Amino acid sequence: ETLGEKWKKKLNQLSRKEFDLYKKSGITEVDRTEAKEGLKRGETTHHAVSRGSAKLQWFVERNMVIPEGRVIDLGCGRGGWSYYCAGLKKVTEVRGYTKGGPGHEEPVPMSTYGWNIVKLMSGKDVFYLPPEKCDTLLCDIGESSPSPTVEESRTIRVLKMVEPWLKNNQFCIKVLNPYMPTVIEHLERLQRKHGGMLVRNPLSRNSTHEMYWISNGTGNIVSSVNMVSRLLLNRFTMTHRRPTIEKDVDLGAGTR
Ligand SMILES: C[S@@+](CC[C@H](N)C(=O)[O-])C[C@H]1O[C@@H](n2cnc3c(N)ncnc32)[C@H](O)[C@@H]1O
Ligand SMILES: O=C(O)c1ccc2c(c1)CCO2
Ligand code: NA
Repeated sequence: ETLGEKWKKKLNQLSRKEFDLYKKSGITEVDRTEAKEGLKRGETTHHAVSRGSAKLQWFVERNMVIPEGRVIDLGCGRGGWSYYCAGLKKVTEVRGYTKGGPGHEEPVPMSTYGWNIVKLMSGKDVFYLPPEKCDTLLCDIGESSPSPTVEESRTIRVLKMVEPWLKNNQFCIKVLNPYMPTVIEHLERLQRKHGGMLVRNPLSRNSTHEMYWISNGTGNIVSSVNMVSRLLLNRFTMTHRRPTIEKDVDLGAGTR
């Protein structure tokens, strides 16, 4: 049994009270107060529509993925990754696809900087989408489940779906459950072919073992995964730590 499986078993034993205290213990998070107030009022400038804009910004500002040209955003949801990319100097077009409907977030129309180069299409299940040419491939799909075998299936399906979209382009892909041995086998094969590295984002919650496969980096995937399992396991043992609060992103206004 992997360390990740030990973490998942312990996570599943927590009461709701224990789970709520654990899920943000020692994590980093942006203060969404201003954005949530503005969005409730229907404000369309400055605000990021979700925590995802800051989450992708964390990788971009570290050069782990450098969006450029035509960006595809799979599983765009409200559009946080797409609206953030729309303001980036090298980006020329953003196309987001998301399922929408019951149980799924719908794109939020916004007027943040570069809105005019964004097209968010809902009602689209990416598992039936044929691949398109793009310079940047983003994917943030992977629904958590108390079952790690359900998560394993979900993760392998995303990895198989994204591959034909990868053609010597920039990429950032969520890996929901990176610790199951079958997933590690696929990730090692994918890294041999397309390069990149698996990275844990400090803005992820402790309630998920997600890591992101980014294009600009190198390293040992197994080492990186076990490092996260040990980190998350130890966070159960530690006294509660309020999250490290950071300022949310201002996505401005205007067209380009
Ligand atoms: C983690 S959220 C993405 C958040 C987004 N990156 C942001 O910044 O707002 C993942 C999204 O994937 C969508 N999704 C899940 N399965 C999907 C599928 N089969 N096809 C398309 N979208 C899907 C979900 O509805 C959800 O909105
Ligand atoms: O959970 C952590 O992020 C963490 C990092 C370093 C460290 C600890 C926790 C306890 C002693 O050293
Ligand atoms: Na929803």
